[PDB]
Amino acid sequence: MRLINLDGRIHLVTGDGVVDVAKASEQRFGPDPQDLYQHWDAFQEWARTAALPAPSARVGTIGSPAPLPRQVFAVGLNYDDLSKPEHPVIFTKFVSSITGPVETVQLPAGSVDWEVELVVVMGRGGRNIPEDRAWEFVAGVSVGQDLSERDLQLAGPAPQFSLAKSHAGFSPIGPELVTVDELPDPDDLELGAEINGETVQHSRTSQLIFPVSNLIAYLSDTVELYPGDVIFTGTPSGVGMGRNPKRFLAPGDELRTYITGVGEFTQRFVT
Amino acid sequence: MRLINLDGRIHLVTGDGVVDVAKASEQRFGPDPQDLYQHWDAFQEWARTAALPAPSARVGTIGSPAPLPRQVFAVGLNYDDHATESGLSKPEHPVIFTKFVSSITGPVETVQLPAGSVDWEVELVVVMGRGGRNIPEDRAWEFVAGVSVGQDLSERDLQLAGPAPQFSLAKSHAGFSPIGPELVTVDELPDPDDLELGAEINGETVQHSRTSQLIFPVSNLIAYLSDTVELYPGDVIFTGTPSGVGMGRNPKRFLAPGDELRTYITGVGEFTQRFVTAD
Ligand SMILES: [Zn+2]
Ligand SMILES: [Zn+2]
Repeated sequence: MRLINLDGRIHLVTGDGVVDVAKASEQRFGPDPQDLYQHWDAFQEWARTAALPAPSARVGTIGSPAPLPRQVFAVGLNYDDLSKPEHPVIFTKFVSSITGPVETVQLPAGSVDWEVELVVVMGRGGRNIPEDRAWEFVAGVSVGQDLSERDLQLAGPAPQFSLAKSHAGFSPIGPELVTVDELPDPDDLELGAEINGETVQHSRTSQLIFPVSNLIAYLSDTVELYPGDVIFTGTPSGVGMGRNPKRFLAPGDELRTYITGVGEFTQRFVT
Repeated sequence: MRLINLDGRIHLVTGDGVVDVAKASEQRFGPDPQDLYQHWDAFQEWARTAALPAPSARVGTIGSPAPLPRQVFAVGLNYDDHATESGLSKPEHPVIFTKFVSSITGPVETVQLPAGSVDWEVELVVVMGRGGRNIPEDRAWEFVAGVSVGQDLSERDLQLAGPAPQFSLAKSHAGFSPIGPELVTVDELPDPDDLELGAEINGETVQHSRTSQLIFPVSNLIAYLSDTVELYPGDVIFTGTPSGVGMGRNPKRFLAPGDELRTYITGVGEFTQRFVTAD
């Protein structure tokens, strides 16, 4: 199954077009994307058995498939490419920074860096979620950027990472929510990023130090996860911090972000 | 004005009792507390001229006055003497992390102790009444709905472990973010920037200070945060804790099974919690 938020209304992707979920379900589900996750089990049963109308043209502004998660978990230092962290390093990206895959991103002053990430949206919640069943709790996955202003991120005593990753538009997610049954190997997805056509990140999520199932289980051993919660699962090497010379996003740069089998989007940066 | 969340329904404090807002307002406001913050000015105008029913007795679970904030901002090292006792350098800008919303409760009678080193932190809690980006410092209190009492309970082992230690998860165990009992609006405070706060364990003071000792006062926090994020009505700010935390003592002391922790802000509220383990 694939879902897309168009002009604030959640749609099923059906064939080469879209089906408005609220209209098709006679207002039983939707239109608000975030409200679907609180009805997730009933929604999926409906979507997979109901007689859907013929699809409509895919038009409108693409929003985040999870625009208002109750909790946002973002992971640091989670790719292979020494001593590994013993447990996931966890911070947040504040929800006011979440957007769809919009055309442009404002560059604040500082050193703004790119991070392609697999985004996981929960479809079922709880505490102590068993790792070996964790994918059954996932509604689906999407493409994300964890845009990061490195000066604010790393400065001061015991630097806490969330605010520097929470500037306006620093958490784009989209274009589609892609359910697990669409992924050839949910635990081994190719992902990458290009700046002005030039590869700056390229890896596979098989390189996650803590895979998706482990992140879900681990988080749930401290917090209660909720349907609709969002996990930014971490980013591979190739960030501009790590380049020699060190390179950061500049006005005019075009950042293409992709995950194979999931989707892609491109954003331009302006000052 | 004072508000209290009872069994999930927001109430207005009227004299010695309370009034259910949704019933009193004929469903125009409430019963969800966050609905009031989203429509704060309209709510306050209605309350100013409303004909309320007779007050009822406070009964039910006291919940957080802001039980489902869209964003939670938790501030580290925001009193100089707590900075000194942490072993870290004094900050030049607010240290910002979060306490995940699943950890927010009201002033519940008992808190489960996870394994580790669980530490106390009395804090002034701020609930936003108006949102925005680039809120000016000299207007910031006008964007505040009210204040309440909070604990930033902290499992210090997880908080400080591993490379690049990030504080949020250790402060987000079940029940680690109690807020309450009441929201108190700013006009009830003699000086909103100078409130006495403290904490006692088994009747012995372990924290006692005044929020006039904040390194970054409430107005500065709101201005600073809003220069990066959009604050929303109903958002929660844990403004930081004064000195006296257990990890700063010699020897270090942490909450133990059976400990009773009383947390207060004088003239605003208090609550007492007992700690128990899973055995
Ligand atoms: Zn990241
Ligand atoms: Zn604190």
